[PDB]
Amino acid sequence: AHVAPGELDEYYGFWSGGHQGEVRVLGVPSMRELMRIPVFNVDSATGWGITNESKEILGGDQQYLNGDCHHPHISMTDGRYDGKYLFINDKANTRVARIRLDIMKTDKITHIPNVQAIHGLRLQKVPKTNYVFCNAEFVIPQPNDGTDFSLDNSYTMFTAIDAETMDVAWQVIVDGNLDNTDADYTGKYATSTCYNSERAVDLAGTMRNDRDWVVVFNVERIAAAVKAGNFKTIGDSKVPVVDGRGESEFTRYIPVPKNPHGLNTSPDGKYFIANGKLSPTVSVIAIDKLDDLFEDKIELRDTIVAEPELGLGPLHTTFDGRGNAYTTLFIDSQVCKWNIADAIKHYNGDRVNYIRQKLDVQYQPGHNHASLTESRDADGKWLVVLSKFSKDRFLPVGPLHPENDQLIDISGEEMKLVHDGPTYAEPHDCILVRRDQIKTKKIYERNDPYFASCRAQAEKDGVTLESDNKVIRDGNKVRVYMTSVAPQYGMTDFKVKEGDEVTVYITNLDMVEDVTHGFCMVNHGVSMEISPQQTASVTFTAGKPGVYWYYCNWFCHALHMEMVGRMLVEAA
Amino acid sequence: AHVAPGELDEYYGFWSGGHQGEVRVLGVPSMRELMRIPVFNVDSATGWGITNESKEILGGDQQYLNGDCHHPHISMTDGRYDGKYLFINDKANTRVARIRLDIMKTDKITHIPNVQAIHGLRLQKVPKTNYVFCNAEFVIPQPNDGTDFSLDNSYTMFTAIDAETMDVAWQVIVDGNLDNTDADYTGKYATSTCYNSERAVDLAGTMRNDRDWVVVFNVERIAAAVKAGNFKTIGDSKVPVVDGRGESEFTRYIPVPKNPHGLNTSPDGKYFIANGKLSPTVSVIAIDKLDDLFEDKIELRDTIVAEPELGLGPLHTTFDGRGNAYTTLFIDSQVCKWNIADAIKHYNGDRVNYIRQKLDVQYQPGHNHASLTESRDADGKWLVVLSKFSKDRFLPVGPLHPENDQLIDISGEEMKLVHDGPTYAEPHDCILVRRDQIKTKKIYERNDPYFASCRAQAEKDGVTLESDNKVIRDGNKVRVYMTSVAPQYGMTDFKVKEGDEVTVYITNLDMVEDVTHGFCMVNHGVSMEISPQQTASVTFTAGKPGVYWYYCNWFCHALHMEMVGRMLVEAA
Ligand code: CUZ
Ligand code: CUZ
Ligand code: CUA
Ligand code: CUA
Ligand SMILES: [Ca+2]
Ligand SMILES: [Ca+2]
Ligand SMILES: [Ca+2]
Ligand SMILES: [Ca+2]
Ligand SMILES: [Cl-]
Ligand SMILES: [Cl-]
Repeated sequence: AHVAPGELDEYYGFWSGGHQGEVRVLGVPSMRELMRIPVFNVDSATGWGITNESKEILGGDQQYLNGDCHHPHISMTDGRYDGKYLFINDKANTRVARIRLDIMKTDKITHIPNVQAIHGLRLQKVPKTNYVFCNAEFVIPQPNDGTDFSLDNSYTMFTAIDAETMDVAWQVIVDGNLDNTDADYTGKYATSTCYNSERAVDLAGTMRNDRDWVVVFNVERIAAAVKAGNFKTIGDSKVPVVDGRGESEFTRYIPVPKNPHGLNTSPDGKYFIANGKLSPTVSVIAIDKLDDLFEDKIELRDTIVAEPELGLGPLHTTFDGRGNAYTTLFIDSQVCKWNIADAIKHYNGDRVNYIRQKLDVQYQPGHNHASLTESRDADGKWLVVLSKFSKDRFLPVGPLHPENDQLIDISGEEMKLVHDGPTYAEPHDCILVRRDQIKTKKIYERNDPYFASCRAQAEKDGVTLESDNKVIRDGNKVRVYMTSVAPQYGMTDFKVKEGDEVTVYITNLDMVEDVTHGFCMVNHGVSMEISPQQTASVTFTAGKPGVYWYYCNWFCHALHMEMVGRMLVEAA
Repeated sequence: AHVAPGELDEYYGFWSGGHQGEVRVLGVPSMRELMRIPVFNVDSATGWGITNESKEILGGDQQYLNGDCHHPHISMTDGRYDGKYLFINDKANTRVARIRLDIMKTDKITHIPNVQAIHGLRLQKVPKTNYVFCNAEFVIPQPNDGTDFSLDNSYTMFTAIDAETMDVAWQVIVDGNLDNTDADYTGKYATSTCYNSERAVDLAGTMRNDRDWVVVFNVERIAAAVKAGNFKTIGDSKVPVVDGRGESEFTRYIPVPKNPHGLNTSPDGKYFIANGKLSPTVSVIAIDKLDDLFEDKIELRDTIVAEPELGLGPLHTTFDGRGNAYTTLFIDSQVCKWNIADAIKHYNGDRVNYIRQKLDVQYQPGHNHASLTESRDADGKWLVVLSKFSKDRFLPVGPLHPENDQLIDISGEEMKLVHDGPTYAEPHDCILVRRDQIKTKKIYERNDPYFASCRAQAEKDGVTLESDNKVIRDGNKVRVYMTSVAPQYGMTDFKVKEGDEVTVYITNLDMVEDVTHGFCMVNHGVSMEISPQQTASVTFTAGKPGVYWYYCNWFCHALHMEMVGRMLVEAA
């Protein structure tokens, strides 16, 4: 539970950043932040959102200075974390991102078409992560061209993204909306909760029905239908779309108690658990009974194997791999450990007690996460509870309070609070992985994708990134290529004309671990990272004529303050 | 050294964010991050840099998505922290910010004229903080208009800003350049180190002279000159400028060993210590002899009371108020604890040993900080060393490694490492203040300056922010006012035309601490924080026609997911 100087943490903790936009890498159990991976935010340090490389990844036809990421998930191979990728959603601007875990950098960014607010997101587990499943939370007209604002004709869709290409594979139109989602351990099924079957906007209308549902998607059927060419296209997108509304061979709507929120798959792979929220219950769906349900051999609610009452406001559930479940109670402000088997029995008529313990969590719990819970290897050692209010938990810091993610020891019979972790800009879910499930690199290979465009442009200009220090003029454009080692840039002076579009390419020749350099052009709003053997580039417009210094902003040597240069801008 | 769940830290830690741009509030000794104060960066969560209130403070005639802050400092009254303000520099885009500690929010941002790269920054101690002292590191021509790029005619200036106004008071032209700075405990003197007395750009040139210097500013004489109107102006700035180059009544250049970096004032108020960097020494200037020096009664070097050899790469120094100093040795990678009195004796010819202890610090130490070291009340209990490399200290996370700020117990006669705190995007210096020296507010007053502009616009529109939910049309401009409580916005639908400049004002009526709300408009790159009793606005351009949902991104209630609305954009 304690990590001293010189010792290392056992698990990596990938924390969603919420509406702050980044992904935070913490070490567990110390609970310290080890790194920040910019994603939908603009990082002033590494220059993510500023550098050309990052802007090419972000794409889009408009620059977004924000994002809202909630659900980080790691790629899998046969129900086990393989550590290659980490995917996460953007509810603010309808995007999904992919992070390269070998270097901890956003790799791909995709815009989901004809849909709005990507919220729920999870990956396929078996045979491996071929599909990234995403939920669009808000219903809108199809197409959303402004010719019909009515909620009557507003719908949302379920989106499947090809994990290796990050291109959308297909979308499934559904009824109501989509909140959270999860997949099984076969690859055939995926499911999502719904809280707005009423497709209303006002509160009163979204709480109307006593029950909403859990939509089950038959990925096998859906994929077949798309392969056979039986699909349509919406708007200007070419993405294959299938209809999963009403009586469809692609979907099954299992009614669930009021505005269900979380939806979690158990490690054993036989239960999809929907969280009640408005209903003080949880709904346990049997994945084993799904085949018959899609064959109309049984009734919709026959898939329900249990629906135990736990407390007020259940939002998310996680598992210890020992048959117990842990659910957060928002309103009662606590986490509840209960036995699934006992819940199955109690549901059938028994009197067995299924609730084993209730631990008071410090102010309104949201997501819940137990180590390796999303894999066959759920070890039941650690449980993280991410609360939404910190009230008096930490020193006062103004009207804006931090969130409080508490580390709880669940390796034993009883839950024991171990650490109170203050956090910024509301994280939602998080995922822990064993130190050995990730294979990190320390220095870049010169053919790395993260700067393939840089050498492509270099080849055209006839420059050798690893040794040249040239200035190339191309009309109003000016490309400057520099090299960096020790406390010096391969170039300490260059001239351009006011208004010129200047691009600077910095290639870091140092090969010693942790010897990172930076580049910052004064009064030009430019900054970027250049770790060992990397090439990064940033373009800006030269300001009014005069002298503008540039310097390394990454302390790299005793002569760091001196790692400088001057850009001379003359009247055009 | 340990803070258990439920307990509180003893000191607040205000960490600089380096080129990441923000200020970080940590609790000591837990070393946990309690809050992030956006300053020069753009926060996707609170909306700093996106909201109208922040953009108004940011000012400027250009948008900057980046910043580089190194030195956070807290206002004082008679040499003691008074907890009213925190000031920090921006080296990337030449600015200085001010933070209101009552709400932990940036309150003022000033662009410094005719100068570049604000680095060193520190406050006046006695009688109180009236002046904010800033160093500009890179020499530029005066004025910088592109008619003469030569280094021969490039210079920099020492800037004093009025703390309460945040308007530049005056500037002092100097020879060489300016690195770091500190002030005495009387109000008469301020001093800065210089590493480029050669005013060169190439590495070898900046190291040419055996000695550089510490420039001492007679503030008393500089203010007198300004009051009498004996000053000039440069370029478009009306700021008073005095010449401190060569033989001046305003300045005194005390030669100090090779490219000195840090410059710290001892708690007893009698020493200005310059760190030798390229020289394995430290230079102790007696502030007591400064009066005679500005009267030419003594020689420049006569002010030097000690110049002890400590190790390779001394960068910064701090004190325990017990007569001992602690210096970081960048190259030898360690912190050195030496007695100041003994160094004085040794310099006089004695044989006494001044070095008490050398503690290996984990990889290249930068800034150094002892609790309350900048005030008369230096308690000498905690020491924070902020290193630039972490290497094997934490779990691997890619080519980019985190920094390592180590907490050291110094209350005893022996330094003892206690904690290894990983940190993102290079923080430089930090300041620790007692829990009781900070008086924070939990909710806003409806007359808070932070939204004065909002209610001034409200008045003109004849709207009562605390109870109105109206849509005021102003040609192509549309001002939407909404109220907010529990899980609902006071409005759930409004219309505008494609291309309309929409400004959404949100007022949070809840009175319960920690009950914060947010606002985000899907696909419009907008997000903002609205804490208890606060009003905030954000303006954007209505995109193409169609439906666009807006929602609360600050988990505030069990019905948080439902706290939404719809903006309908119709073809113009
Ligand atoms: Cu925070 S939802 Cu978005 Cu995940 Cu419970
Ligand atoms: Cu800017 S320097 Cu030793 Cu302060 Cu980092
Ligand atoms: Cu490169 Cu500092
Ligand atoms: Cu207001 Cu969530
Ligand atoms: Ca409902
Ligand atoms: Ca909160
Ligand atoms: Ca020098
Ligand atoms: Ca570093
Ligand atoms: Cl979930
Ligand atoms: Cl300093």
